[PDB]
Amino acid sequence: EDPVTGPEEVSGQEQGSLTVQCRYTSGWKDYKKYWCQGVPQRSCKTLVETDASEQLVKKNRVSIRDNQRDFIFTVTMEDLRMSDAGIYWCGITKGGLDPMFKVTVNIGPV
Repeated sequence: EDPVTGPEEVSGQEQGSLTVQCRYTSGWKDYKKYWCQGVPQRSCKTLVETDASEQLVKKNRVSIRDNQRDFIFTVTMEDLRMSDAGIYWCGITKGGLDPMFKVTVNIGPV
């Protein structure tokens, strides 16, 4: 299958939170995983990235935890703002073109 896959879209509410599950194939177990934002795709802004271990990492309001048993890294976006809406990417860091999957984030008020 595809190196990395996730939901096509995910929704959340202001001040609430949302979680994204980025599924990857076994071979990418020991690669750093990341959550990227914006376009162009290959110029996206990295919001958080792991160190290739299962240790949870957090930067600002985003968290990332890689489960190397089920091969899925979970991204959590908290204290959601309407401005958080947009295009994001599940990604796996490697020399060259990284495996990436586009995830559209929708945010609703109140």
